[PDB]
Amino acid sequence: TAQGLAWTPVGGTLLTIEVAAVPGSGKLSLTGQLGEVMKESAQAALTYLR
Amino acid sequence: LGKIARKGAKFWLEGAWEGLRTIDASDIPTYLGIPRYRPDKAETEPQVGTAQGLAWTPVGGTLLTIEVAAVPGSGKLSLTGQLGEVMKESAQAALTYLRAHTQDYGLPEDFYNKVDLHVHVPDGATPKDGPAAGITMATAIASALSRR
Amino acid sequence: TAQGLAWTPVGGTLLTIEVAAVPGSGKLSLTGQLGEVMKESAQAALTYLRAHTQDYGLPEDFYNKVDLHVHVPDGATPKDGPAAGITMATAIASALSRRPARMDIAMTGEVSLRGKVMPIGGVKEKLLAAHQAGIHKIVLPKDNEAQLE
Amino acid sequence: TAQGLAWTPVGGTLLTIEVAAVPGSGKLSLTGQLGEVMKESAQAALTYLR
Repeated sequence: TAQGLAWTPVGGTLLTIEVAAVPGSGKLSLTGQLGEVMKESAQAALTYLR
Repeated sequence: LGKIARKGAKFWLEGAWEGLRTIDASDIPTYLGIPRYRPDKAETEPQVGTAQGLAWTPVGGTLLTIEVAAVPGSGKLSLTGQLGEVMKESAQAALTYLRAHTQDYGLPEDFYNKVDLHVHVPDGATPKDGPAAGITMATAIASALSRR
Repeated sequence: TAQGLAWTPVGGTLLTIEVAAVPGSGKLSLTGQLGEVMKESAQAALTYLRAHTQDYGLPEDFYNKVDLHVHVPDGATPKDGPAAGITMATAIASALSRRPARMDIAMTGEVSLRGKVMPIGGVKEKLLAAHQAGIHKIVLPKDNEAQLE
Repeated sequence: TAQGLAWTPVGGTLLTIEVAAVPGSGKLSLTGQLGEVMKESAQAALTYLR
């Protein structure tokens, strides 16, 4: 985990990042039912990692 | 307690055979109707499929038969019954650890795809905020997927 | 068809609970618009039905190819209480075989999602609610041991 | 047009309309002032589309 800071529409908080090292087939999902900008920010991260 | 008292009054009004009669267990269907439901399930028994969790419904702090079923299917989590998602994502958090611990607890190498999970929660919403018994269903999921 | 049973304030009779085993998308349908008594319990019964489908000749892709228009009459619950589970269980067991279920059997009960049949109440009105309407055969849950005591 | 005949309590009539043909989605809607048993029969008639 890192402690992600962001402006939720109810104010400020730390959206700390729980994250799983699940074996599988290489799929990426996300939760919170958030905007897709979250997903492609994750792909940007994952792109630098790869 | 009213019906108990009144049945005592009826059997006493036919004649006072004693100054003190004793009301005791299983002598209640002698005095009232059928045991209207089964008594407390503090014993139950090891059973494969689902769990029940500690919470507070707004009309009471009580358990909910959160059904989960280790059905062999296409691999999903079937919260059937329009259920609270906190059960959903807590269940993937559980099943996530289980996927990380599949070599630990006799689970198959793949079960996220090999079997579904037929989930049913008695309340459409959540009785208490947060998956107040997340580890309970986690345990049940592990037990059920372990075919135990 | 499994003629389920209800205790109604309009006459003691049987719920002609018909369930559709028709090829299609593979699903279950809302029929009496009830849900919390019939759809969830039918789903739970269907879970144990998904245990050992080929005991009964059931094509395993029924939820993949057979749509279920599963109809408890009186719309919603007539007894106001789950008393009619094993009913829809044996109904879909007969229907999904696409074979004639029997007749003159009006029945009761509540199955679980774990091959368990739970204990039920409201049974006196059901044992009554058969003899009002020309029936002398019901099915009862086993856990209700005190029900015939 | 179909002779869906329904006997009125007062007098007697042959219930029928002139019909369009404008298909597309399951919302044939009428403020027919229906009864409650006919209300639940209509709620059944919802899935009677299936």
